[PDB]
Amino acid sequence: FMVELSPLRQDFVWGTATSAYQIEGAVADDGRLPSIWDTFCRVPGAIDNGDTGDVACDSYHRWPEDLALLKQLGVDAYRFSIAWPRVIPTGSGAVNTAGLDYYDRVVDDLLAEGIKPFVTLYHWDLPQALQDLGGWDNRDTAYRFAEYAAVVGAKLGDRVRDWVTLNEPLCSAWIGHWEGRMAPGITDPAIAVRASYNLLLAHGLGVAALRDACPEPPAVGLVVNLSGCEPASQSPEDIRAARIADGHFNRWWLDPTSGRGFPADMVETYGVELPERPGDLEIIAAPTDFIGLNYYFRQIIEADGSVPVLGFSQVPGPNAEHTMIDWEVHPAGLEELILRLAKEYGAEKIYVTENGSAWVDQPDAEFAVDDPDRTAYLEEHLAACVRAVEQGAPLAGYFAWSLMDNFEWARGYAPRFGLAYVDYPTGTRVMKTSGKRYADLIRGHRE
Repeated sequence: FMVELSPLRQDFVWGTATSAYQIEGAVADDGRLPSIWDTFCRVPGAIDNGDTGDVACDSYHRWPEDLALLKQLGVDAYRFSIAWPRVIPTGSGAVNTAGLDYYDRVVDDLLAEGIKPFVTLYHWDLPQALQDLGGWDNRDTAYRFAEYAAVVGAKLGDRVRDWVTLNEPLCSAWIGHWEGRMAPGITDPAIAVRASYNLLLAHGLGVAALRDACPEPPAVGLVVNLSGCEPASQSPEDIRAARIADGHFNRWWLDPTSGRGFPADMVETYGVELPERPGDLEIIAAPTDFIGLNYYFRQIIEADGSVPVLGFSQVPGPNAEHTMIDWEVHPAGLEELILRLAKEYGAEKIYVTENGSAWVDQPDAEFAVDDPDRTAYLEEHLAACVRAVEQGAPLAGYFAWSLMDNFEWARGYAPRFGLAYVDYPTGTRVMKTSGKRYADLIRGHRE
């Protein structure tokens, strides 16, 4: 199968993405202080194989090698994140000049190569010092985030015009505070729900902060990882369970940011008093200029009385193709979600801000990798995007996760999502077949 991209407008944005803690390394260099992920990596058993982000791809010291990869791809845009603990290391007060200078230089270099920066402000690396004050269970943290946004926007917002506030708040809140499998490893539904609230508040405050501080008007949006939630059977119990999952994973985030309040069925399900103050809902619903869709899989949901509060469990998806981390391959789910955002939520501009897959790579002695399953996954999901556009969805661009192999959080380095292979001992980056195919597809679309 070879995807046909001609229905996409010529101003479609072709991109690829990383995040700071997953690639940068240099965790104690040039004024950086620890984030909650630094701390989580010191907990025995938290990260598969005991991996850490101490070095990762060393992109703090090897940024030009990333830029060479980006030039090889020929992308229009690069989505990367700013490390909060590199810029305001304690999360309050003093700005760390060297940290901010690094990102200033990254922005200049991208623009010199004709690549637009798409900057994520919060990609999970909360400064540990703010976690020592309660972290996302402390409303103050949202105001700290807004202060940070204003510092970054004032510095970079003459050149950066496209901003993401938070990446995947579901992950921070539910997996970081309910399941405990991500930093800070808390396992408490009431804290998790309150953290979800203060995260959404931080998003709205950050929108306002950017519009106030950027020297040129920003385009700002939230990034949410969405998953179609479908019942394992047509029993009434399974149908309602899948709908509760849809609230938990999708509507909890989409509804209040769209001005629809928090969904009543989920408020009732959680039974947690939201830490709400007058005017908060209008802040959370701050007007945005796009929505960022991260998509990897749908979820098949069954009713499950053994799961406290939620009462549902995910079961394996039925498609034959699954990635190395057992994520079902289902490109139709991407088309559907793009359309839902366009039709059910009236989104005026949608980016796919993450999509990609992890497979077992077999590098040769020079780290060349031929990865036909990763390539085919890319091609099928691009075809799903094309079909959503043919059906009227305002899809403005696509960002492949990821530019290169990197630290995949609690799974460590084992899942390689890169279009480029990374030999971690040397930092050597070598484009895989998938990356070369992506470059060929971009060039073909533009011709």
